[PDB]
Amino acid sequence: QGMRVAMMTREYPPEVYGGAGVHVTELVAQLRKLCDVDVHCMGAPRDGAYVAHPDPTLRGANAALTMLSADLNMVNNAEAATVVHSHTWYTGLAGHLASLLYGVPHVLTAHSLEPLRPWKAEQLGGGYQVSSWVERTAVEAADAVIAVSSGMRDDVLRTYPALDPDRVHVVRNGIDTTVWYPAEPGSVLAELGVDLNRPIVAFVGRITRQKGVAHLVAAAHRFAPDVQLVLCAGAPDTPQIAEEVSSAVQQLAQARTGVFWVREMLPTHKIREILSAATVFVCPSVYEPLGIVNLEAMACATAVVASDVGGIPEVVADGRTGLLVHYDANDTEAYEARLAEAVNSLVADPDRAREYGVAGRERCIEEFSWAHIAEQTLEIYRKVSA
Amino acid sequence: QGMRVAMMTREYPPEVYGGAGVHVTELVAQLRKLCDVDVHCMGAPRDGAYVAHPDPTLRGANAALTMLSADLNMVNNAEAATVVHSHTWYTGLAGHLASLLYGVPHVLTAHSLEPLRPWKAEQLGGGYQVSSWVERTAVEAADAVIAVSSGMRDDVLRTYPALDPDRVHVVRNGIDTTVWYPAEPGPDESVLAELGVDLNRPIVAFVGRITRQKGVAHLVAAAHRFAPDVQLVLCAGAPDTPQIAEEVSSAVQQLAQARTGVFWVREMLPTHKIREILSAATVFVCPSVYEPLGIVNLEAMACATAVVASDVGGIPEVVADGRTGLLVHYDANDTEAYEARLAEAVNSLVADPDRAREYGVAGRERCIEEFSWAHIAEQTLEIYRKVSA
Ligand code: NA
Ligand code: NA
Repeated sequence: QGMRVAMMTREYPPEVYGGAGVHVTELVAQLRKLCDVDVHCMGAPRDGAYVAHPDPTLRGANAALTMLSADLNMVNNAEAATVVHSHTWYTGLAGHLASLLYGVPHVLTAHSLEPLRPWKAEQLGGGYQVSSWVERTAVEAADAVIAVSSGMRDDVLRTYPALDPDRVHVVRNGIDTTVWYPAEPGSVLAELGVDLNRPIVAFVGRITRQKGVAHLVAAAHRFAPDVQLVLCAGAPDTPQIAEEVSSAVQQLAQARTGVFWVREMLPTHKIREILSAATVFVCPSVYEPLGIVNLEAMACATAVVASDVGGIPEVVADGRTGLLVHYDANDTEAYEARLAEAVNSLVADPDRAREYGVAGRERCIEEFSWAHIAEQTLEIYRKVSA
Repeated sequence: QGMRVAMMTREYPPEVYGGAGVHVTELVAQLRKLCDVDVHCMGAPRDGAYVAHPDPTLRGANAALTMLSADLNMVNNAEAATVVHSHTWYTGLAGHLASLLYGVPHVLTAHSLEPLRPWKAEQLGGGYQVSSWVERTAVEAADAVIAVSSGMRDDVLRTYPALDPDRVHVVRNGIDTTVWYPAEPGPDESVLAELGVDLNRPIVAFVGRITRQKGVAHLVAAAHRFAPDVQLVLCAGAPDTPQIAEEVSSAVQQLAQARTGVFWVREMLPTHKIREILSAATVFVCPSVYEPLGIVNLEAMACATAVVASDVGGIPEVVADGRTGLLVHYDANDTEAYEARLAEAVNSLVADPDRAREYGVAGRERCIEEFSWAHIAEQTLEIYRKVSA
């Protein structure tokens, strides 16, 4: 006799480290203003969440098995729910079993897809066979799947073609415009030696194949000579790509002045400082179903140059908030030239860069509010509960 | 490396209460003469087995949830296996998850199917939604499914069309020929003495519960047409309804008034006494209207006794018509023909005691040649070899 959401996550404060943990935290804060939400999470005991622990009998067993034991405690804890909403494969089996045991609908947000993970050795172990089976099982049986972009929805339906496309919904990611906002320098830019009197082109992200950092470093050879490139590019996912980016950065620094590389992962206030100071933020991703960093740059009122892959064109409004650059994997020479041409056009026309940045924060406030996302998410809970 | 079978069960000695538990107990004993087997079971701690328990912290949750909790401990315990063999939905997810986690084949024996459970109010609960999902998951992904009869093979293929039929194998239940064997009355407490049965007149034996399914009322009806000196020994108790208690009680009293040799044993009997009665009988009658397996027929055959049985369910895979026994056709729309033909088959074996005796000997031969657990274990090991290739 009243809707009660069991929100199932692995990460929740004070143990949020990834995009999926940030998403659940912000979604729950807004959803609680509309309906009753119980947070089901894993890790350390805390007030205000139902913490699902693994079976202590399984101490030292394979991580996949200890994770399933925590899932069964999570199902046990969720007995009051009228709808269960799971996040990440770590809780997929919890939402699947709670749905079966209690007769309640299962809503699943697809943050990532096990079959699309870039191949690493760990994909040869039993753990990946278990995580792949959980995600297939959870996704194919879910009452609703939420994708944050039409791009991610396409990837979900391609990866799991038994899915009813009518059960897969686009509900965008939000951005908190009280955390991400145009901030004058307090200074990370001083500790780098960046000259605030010269244009700044910024990148923020991990060094992975998918994030296309090598394409931006190649493009930067063609920037006007007083332009500074500030690369916030850390935590490379392979030693090979660390060497490729390191080598490309050294070749760039040989050809031009104003190259800066922040190798360490930065907190929010330092990222906000750099995104705010930038005239252009570049997202050169070759695969970007999500593209959250584009919302962060837009909320900091900075013009964006980005590829047209995945979800990016649903966030970056070409000729209004930024400029899209066509990516074709068979013509990376053209991609690199066209990234540079887009950056160069905004650096040459600072009034246009400023207007695009201003429009970017307006789009965040207008179209990518968590309050609006919470309302659309509640509409999915209504459809599956009817 | 060498083959190491993780045999996954809920029931194992000393906590065996049903057919699936008996099956694993006997199969493991004979498989251990051929290959290394680890017993993975649930319930009370014991020597000689990996006993899987739930998470202590899940004490008091839905029974389906604590069963999945025990399954994860069973998967953890089974890490040395080269093949995992599951029995009942209770261990289906243990075999499925061990196959995924360790990269080993999963053999599943189908003793029953969740979607074919005759409706009870408990099929409205979430527990049944969980048991149904486990079984469909485990069966559709198994490297091999062992069906305990032809009918169970047909039900598996009908209920689970996504499983490749080439992966479904019939391997039947066996019989211990050292506990069921032809046995003389013996000088100490002969049960046939106590009851006042005549060793020198023909004995027709029935052993089962008083249920619609076991058809004792059809045998009582047929018994009116037995030749006059024929003794009916009914080992029939535990009526499952007052209605059939009243009906069968009334029918046996009516039979007792009409003819002499009617002996109605209601108390449950131990093996040594069941053996004595089956051994002494000229004919054992299994008049079941529903009988998936028909194992009681193997007890009579191992005691070297002719069988008269209905042709329902699995009975014709155990009783060889015209060789170890006689099958009687059952049509629910014509129970009067069934009762007359039951009598005609019994009367034919009573009228031809050499034939009754030849069928009994063929019955014991069939037990030793085809239904010994040594043969069942050899056929099972062959499925392990096929899936391990
Ligand atoms: Na800016
Ligand atoms: Na006999």
